Amino acid sequence: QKTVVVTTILESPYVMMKKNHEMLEGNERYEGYCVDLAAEIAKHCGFKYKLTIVGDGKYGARDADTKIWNGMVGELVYGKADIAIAPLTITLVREEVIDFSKPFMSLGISIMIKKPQKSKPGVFSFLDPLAYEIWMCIVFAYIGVSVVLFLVSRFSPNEFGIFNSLWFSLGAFMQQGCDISPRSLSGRIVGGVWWFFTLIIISSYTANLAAFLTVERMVSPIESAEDLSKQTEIAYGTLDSGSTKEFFRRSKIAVFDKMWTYMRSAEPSVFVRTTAEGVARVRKSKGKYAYLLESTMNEYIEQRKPCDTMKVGGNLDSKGYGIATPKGSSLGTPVNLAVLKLSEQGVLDKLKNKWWYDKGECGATSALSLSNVAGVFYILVGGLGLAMLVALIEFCYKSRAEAGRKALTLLSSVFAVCGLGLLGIAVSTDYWLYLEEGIILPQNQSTEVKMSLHSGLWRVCFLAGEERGRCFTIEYVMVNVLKMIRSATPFPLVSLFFMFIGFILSNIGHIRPHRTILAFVSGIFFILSGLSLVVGLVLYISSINDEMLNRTKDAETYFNYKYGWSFAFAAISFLLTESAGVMSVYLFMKRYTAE
Amino acid sequence: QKTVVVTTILESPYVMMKKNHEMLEGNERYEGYCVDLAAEIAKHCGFKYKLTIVGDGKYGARDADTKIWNGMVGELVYGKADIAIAPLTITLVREEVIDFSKPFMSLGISIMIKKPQKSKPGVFSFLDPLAYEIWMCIVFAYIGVSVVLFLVSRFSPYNEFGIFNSLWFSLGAFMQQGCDISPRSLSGRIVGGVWWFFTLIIISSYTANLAAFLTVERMVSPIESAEDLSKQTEIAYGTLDSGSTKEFFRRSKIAVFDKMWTYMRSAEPSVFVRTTAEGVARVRKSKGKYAYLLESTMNEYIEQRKPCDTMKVGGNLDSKGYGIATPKGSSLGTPVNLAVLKLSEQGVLDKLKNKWWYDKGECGAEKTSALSLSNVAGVFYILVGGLGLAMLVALIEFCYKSRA
Amino acid sequence: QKTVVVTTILESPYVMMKKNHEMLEGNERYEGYCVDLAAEIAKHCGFKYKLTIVGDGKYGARDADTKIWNGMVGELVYGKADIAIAPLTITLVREEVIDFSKPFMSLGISIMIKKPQKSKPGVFSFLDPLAYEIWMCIVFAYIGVSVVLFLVSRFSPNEFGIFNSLWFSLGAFMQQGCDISPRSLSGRIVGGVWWFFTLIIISSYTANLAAFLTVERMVSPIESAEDLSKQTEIAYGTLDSGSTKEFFRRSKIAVFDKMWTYMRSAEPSVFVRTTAEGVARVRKSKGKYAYLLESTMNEYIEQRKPCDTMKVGGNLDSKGYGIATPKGSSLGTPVNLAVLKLSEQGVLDKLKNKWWYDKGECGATSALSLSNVAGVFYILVGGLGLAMLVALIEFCYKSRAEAGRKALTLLSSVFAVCGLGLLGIAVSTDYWLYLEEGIILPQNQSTEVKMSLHSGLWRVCFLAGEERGRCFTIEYVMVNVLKMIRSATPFPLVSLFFMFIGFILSNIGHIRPHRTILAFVSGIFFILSGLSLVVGLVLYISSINDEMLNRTKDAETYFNYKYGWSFAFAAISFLLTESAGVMSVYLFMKRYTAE
Amino acid sequence: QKTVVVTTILESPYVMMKKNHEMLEGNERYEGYCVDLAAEIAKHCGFKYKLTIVGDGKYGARDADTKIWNGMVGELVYGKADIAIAPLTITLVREEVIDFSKPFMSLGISIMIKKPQKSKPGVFSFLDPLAYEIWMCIVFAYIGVSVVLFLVSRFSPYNEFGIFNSLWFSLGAFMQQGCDISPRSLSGRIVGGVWWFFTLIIISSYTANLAAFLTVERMVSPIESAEDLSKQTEIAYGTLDSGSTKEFFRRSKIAVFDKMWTYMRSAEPSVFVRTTAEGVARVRKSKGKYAYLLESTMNEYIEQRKPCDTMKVGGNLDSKGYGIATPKGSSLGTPVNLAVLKLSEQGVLDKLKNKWWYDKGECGAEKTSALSLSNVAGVFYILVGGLGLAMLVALIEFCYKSRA
Ligand code: NA
Repeated sequence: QKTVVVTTILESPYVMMKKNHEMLEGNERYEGYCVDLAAEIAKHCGFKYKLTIVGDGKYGARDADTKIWNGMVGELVYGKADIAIAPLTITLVREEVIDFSKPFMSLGISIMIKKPQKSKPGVFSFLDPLAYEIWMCIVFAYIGVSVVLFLVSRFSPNEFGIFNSLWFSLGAFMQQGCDISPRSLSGRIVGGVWWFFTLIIISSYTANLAAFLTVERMVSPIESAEDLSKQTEIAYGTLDSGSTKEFFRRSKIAVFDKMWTYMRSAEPSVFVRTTAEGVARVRKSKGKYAYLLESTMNEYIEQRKPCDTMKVGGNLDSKGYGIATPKGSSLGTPVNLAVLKLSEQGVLDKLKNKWWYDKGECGATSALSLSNVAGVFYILVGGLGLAMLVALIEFCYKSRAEAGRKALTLLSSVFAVCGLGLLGIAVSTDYWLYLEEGIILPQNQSTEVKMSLHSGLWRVCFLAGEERGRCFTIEYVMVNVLKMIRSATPFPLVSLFFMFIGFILSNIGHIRPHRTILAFVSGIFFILSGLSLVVGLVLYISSINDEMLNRTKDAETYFNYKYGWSFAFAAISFLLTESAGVMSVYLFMKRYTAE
Repeated sequence: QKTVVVTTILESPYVMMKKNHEMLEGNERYEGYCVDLAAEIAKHCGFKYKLTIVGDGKYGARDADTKIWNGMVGELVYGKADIAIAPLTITLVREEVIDFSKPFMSLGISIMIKKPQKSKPGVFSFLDPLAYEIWMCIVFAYIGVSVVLFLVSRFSPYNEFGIFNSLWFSLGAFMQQGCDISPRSLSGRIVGGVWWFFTLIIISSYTANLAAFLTVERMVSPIESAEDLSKQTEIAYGTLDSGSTKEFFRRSKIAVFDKMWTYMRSAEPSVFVRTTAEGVARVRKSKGKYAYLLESTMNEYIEQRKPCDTMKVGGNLDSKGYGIATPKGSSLGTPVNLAVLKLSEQGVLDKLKNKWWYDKGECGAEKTSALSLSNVAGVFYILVGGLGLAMLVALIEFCYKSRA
Repeated sequence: QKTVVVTTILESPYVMMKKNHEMLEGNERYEGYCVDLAAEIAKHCGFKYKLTIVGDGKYGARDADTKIWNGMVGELVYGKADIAIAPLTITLVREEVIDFSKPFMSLGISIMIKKPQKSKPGVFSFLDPLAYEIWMCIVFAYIGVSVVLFLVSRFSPNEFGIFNSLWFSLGAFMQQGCDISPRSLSGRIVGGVWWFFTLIIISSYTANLAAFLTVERMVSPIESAEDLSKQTEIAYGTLDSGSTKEFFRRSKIAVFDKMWTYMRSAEPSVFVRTTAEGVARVRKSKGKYAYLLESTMNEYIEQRKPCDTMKVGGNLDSKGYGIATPKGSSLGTPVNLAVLKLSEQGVLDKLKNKWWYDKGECGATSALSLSNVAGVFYILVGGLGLAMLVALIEFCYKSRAEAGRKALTLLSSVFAVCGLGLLGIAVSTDYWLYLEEGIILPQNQSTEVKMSLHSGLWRVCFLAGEERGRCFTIEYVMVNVLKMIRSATPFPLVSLFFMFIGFILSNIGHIRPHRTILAFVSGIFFILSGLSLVVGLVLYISSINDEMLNRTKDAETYFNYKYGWSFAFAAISFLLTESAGVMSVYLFMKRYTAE
Repeated sequence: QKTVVVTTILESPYVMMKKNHEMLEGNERYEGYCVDLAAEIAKHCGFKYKLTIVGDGKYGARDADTKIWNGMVGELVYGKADIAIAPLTITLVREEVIDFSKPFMSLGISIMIKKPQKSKPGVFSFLDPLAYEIWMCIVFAYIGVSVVLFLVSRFSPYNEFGIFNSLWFSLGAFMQQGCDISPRSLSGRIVGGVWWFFTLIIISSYTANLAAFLTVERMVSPIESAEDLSKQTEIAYGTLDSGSTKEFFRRSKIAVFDKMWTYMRSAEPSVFVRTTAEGVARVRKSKGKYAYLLESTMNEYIEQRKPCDTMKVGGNLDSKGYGIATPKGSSLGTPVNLAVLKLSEQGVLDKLKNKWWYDKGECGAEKTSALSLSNVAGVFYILVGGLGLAMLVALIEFCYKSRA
């Protein structure tokens, strides 16, 4: 008997060169699925085979100008090339001229998506419902409400120093019952409206955290092309010379009618060439792209070097492979028995598990975890760590009691003139709110910057985007506007009015310390500046967030906004006045009650 | 054969010039609805056509100085055209000189407004989950337990629950976590408890409704008809300044559109638009305070454009139709007339509208926005307005304390 | 000139008889849209008309066996019957043989659904998240935890009588801070685990109420047939001889492909005949049915006697009406001008508003309302009303102090022997849980009853469904089972063990009142029976709700379950023992401390 | 012409007898997939067919005593049939005597389990929103603040915060609303506060997650492959007792299905089903503890039946195919073979499967269930188990109190 000439193709893992090639000869240079399958069929049939490799590169098709065939179907029709144990898809136009055996493998068009890519929660992730503008104004709040209870209970009739009134503050905001209670009509109103502050913020934090966790459950990963059909944020993709595209056009099923419709009319080109590109467009387009393989390919890609892509769903259609006997040869019935005999003993299921899975280098809670609430354990430990430090402080302060007024004047004076400074500096030095925007250039994740600002209150000015050194002023301007100075002008200007009263009557109490009521009314007008700082900065940011929601989203266009060093200086100026507003009023108590 | 001269005019999506309009032939450079329609009419009737975009540039109207038709009607009557497969609107003065054909598309005057996007919060927008009748029935019951806890604790010991205290312990209860002036009576056992159960169910109804308020974002349009747009005065009207739309409101006598005309009669921020595409941007810029009135073919197309910014609301105010015209006496007049119906019966005219308006278009067919300081804004105002009101009454207190 | 013969049809509101007919003559017997339109056209054209009414009944069609026409199109072809001002739809098969004018009215296939039918919230609607099994076991809880604090603080070392411990109970469950606190290691554990009870129930009530209000917003009313296409709980309906059905078959639009698919293969028959039936199938099939009219009909039905149906969506297709001139008559061009002249002046828009709307007898908050939370105002008022009643009680009890032990023995003894009774009665008398089930017969809202039970614990027995008088027993049974006695047997049996100790040592304290510690340990074993009653009834219902969730829904099949008089007797037996468990222990305190 | 005798067998949805099976003709009384398939094969090839439901009633197999084919293969070979448009499965022993045709439907052995319906709660099911690592890190930090509040308040006054109290005030804090043994030190200002902020964020994470736990009901299947069904022992295997499915697991040598065969070898509650429709009810009755193994055509059909109670999970274990058979040498063998492919290329075979399995079927393609006492069940058990533990230690307390 002669040597039957097998004609496979260099496609992995079907036929690929052995690593020790250019050192071997003939049919013991190849390895793969079809090399093991050729060895199986030959034992059953009676062969003594000898593999070659397909001439041009191709599987088989009919050139519509000359009606010649090309490739494996080309070689076996035209006199050359016997039995064709190879990934040759059973179509109608091939089996008119050649004989296919029964399918040794059942493929189909399937969906490739990148691996669901877990998105590990941050340390301070619990403070995601309330934004960081809200968390910093709460710190301004329970400091400030403590100072008012420092005032209004030792103002006149008693147990509400800043030591005790921050305890009211840290007490009531964290919803636990405060031990003591005020006893004056004005003392209750502070405890009255602060207990309304906590009941809204906690009911806004819980309700928005239930808005995060519900929508996160409400989304769903792709598990079918029916699921892909509704979706428009994950774009499809097909090879554009071949049977994957050919399926969607002439299909009449209503889902594939909608799927081709999107692919036909979209931008940019989703009709990829050269499948290695299509695999790449899945990987560097995270959760935005979905390429459509043939099922025996994307099960191979999945069990291969880094396991980045994954098959989801079921076979959209059904097809097969087949050994391709020439047209009427005597190797057409014994091969057709030697496929069905291997597909029952389990050899065709063993050789798939071998090359796809076993020679593949890869692998095979509806509840909050510790990583979600992680910062509150670190605030707890970071809190208790601060507590043991202050346990040293009271032990040393009592030890000095075992074994000054001028310092109290020293604290109040210096904290005042820095509070006079850092507000007046900040309103003068134009380094408040930093607006930033631009549009996107795709495929590069661009850096469009063109526009910016560095605007304060009065001297609003611009830096890039024609670069405009002579920018604008409060004198009438001519499209963006700036509602910062438009509404929140008097709220720092009345703050300066209370604060100018503050340092002068402090100095009146300084130059002649026997004056008592002067330092008293000095302190009263310190906190009324600091309360104007609160309604200043709140109405400040609220005017910005109203300008934020006026965006009319514009998905491509991006934005950015950051606070400047002057916004920090007025935030620091809140601390300097208020913590002097306690020391000025406490200085009255040490002075006048001694008198 | 005869090479029928088909006239059209350049408006989207009826005839749009393809990007190869400098490197292709006449019948292959134009795309659109009328391009797909002229292929279907020629397929059923049977002729050869070459698209002949109008020389003047208008649809058609009489000039009552020289009595000469202009535009596409002008090419039909005088001789330079043979069919007019285009968006000619069937009117009386056009009907006297040419022959239309049994409308292939039914349009009407409609309402164009800006998209209902997410809006600005108020300074009392945290009172949105619980309605206004519940907030007042709490306060009227806050005074209710206040007068009970006084009349209980004054009549029973025969007095740590006067006007001063009984108003307070109810406030200390509903604004949560309690207060240390606990009642002491078996009535006060109840007076404590049954107000305290009223604390639980309101706050659990405030939290749960606000969670549903933030999960399913379900926005609505301000106006949804000409009726609701008639009674309002906030959102401004708008119409073209010389056309069939402005003429429609003038002579109408059903007294609803006459009300809409009496607004636009005075109307002095100049609501009338010149050159419609200006009025498209006028809706986009004027913050949903402006409502332009278009034909319902342009409203369904501009809605399907980038930037997605406008939406049609309501039913068609009137009904007018398009029509494949033919000259006053021709051989095409009857076979086209049965061809326009036969496309409509099979669903071709319903598919070609679906393709160009809805399929070949933008805007397609949950982002978990965190809360802003503008959402909870007035709570800071009530807080500082509480703290400021404390220092006033303390200054009142210090007055009569030192005086007495 | 002659008298042109108009041929309309008795269809409302187009042509219908005037109320004063059989008293008038000719063309002044009719009224409607087409009677006003005939008067309009005649003025423009030049007529002197005379209405008749269509011969057989019909509009016009071609009988496919004999090719004769029938009706209005029948009469105007065959020599009779001039101008045809009537609801004659412009189709292709009519205009081949007759001339239609331009459409005077633009109809379309539209959706009819019943009015959204507001579903007014109940008085006690706030207690819908937690079911009434949970609310009654809470009442068992804060009664019981009060009795344990009645015990464990006057057990040994002080301020926790039932007067004060219900105050702990009513205090802590309603989340407000309790004034006093226990001081003993066992006293804190009661306050410890009860403060864990409230934190789960409140967090289960708030979280489930947010499950109701979100899904209620998440549903959406029908506003398009695209919205109808996804839905499967509202079934469609079409007339079955006519153009409404004819549209869905030969349509190729993907939505109408899916809409016909459902209608073609469903059960029962949704292809209604005789439109008045189809309107009726909308009305007595509340939010389950949707019939598909032609747009000029369901805008008439909507503005008509009781306004029960409503048009939603837009026109699925587009069509028209038309005056139908014969084939080549001289009344074909002046009518074609007299329609377009009326459709510009607004007369065809005036006559629609007249007959549809003006001669129609009909009309033209994303927030909780008071009706939702209504019972808590009634609990508040009903609470304060009870308070003023007890204000009389303390005033009279102090007035008797101004101006008995045997009663305390009398309270404890009688409440014990009724507690011995009503538990022993209930476990004996088989009238516990009432199961009920059956399947549904549609179109009648059936009363299937066949099966039931009246089962207690031991004597489980059956009443209907072969009626089975000899039912079953605890001796082995042979499909439903009964896990009541399977798990919750010892929890009342250990309760009898504590309770048998209870009344005997009570009677030992009765026959010789100088015995002190006997009545003490009498009381200890009263509440341990009542605590076994708690874990009895909880594990009871929890075993039922596990059997409830084993249902595997079966949408047609219904179910019902009610508690019996024996379940109430053991619930009453909880009160009788516990409220004697306070009076027995308080009797020790009055006795031994006096000694 | 020739009146081709087409054989089939009565199984759904291949050939089902229509309700007019006593008042119609042969070719109009049967409906199904093979009925629609035999119309398509006759349309492309060209002949006349009359359906000839098999006399014996089986598919086909050798009887190795008399060597006579039975069933549909028996009618083909011996002469009583001409084509076999039916669900014959292509096997080797059938291939030697007749000629199949290039499968029109690709099936495989699959896994049949009960639907994952809503399940029973546990007696500790209220610990489901917060995971098990969070509940333990609370208790380990509950002891953490306990040892801090002692070491602060013992070292500072140089003692109302011993073992007795410092364990208590942390419990009084996290189990909400506070306790009246308030700390007194600037450390105790912190020790109060930073534990109190830990109260807020956990309970707001418990409430918000439980609200998401009840809103979106998202159930999962226990097993979702043969791999996950291999490693378990809880859910029982199941296969037919004499067929190609049982024979498949026996001779398989890939060692995963060999593990599945070693279970069914011992298997003594008799897992093997006689007459498959019994095993359909065995999955329905045995509470999702039984998993039957079917061909993937029956699993996709019985899933689309009333009562909707079973679902297929996982991929096909093997791959076998159907086939329109033809006798050993015929004139129909080649034109049918190209007709089966030509239907598949056009999408006819994909549509006819879609029609009979998925369209002409039940089970279609949020009910707001209130909580039950079984949901919050163990909280009553911790409560009474707390109250019972109180009376024990009190009895311990009374012992050494009167003794000392
Ligand atoms: Na809460």
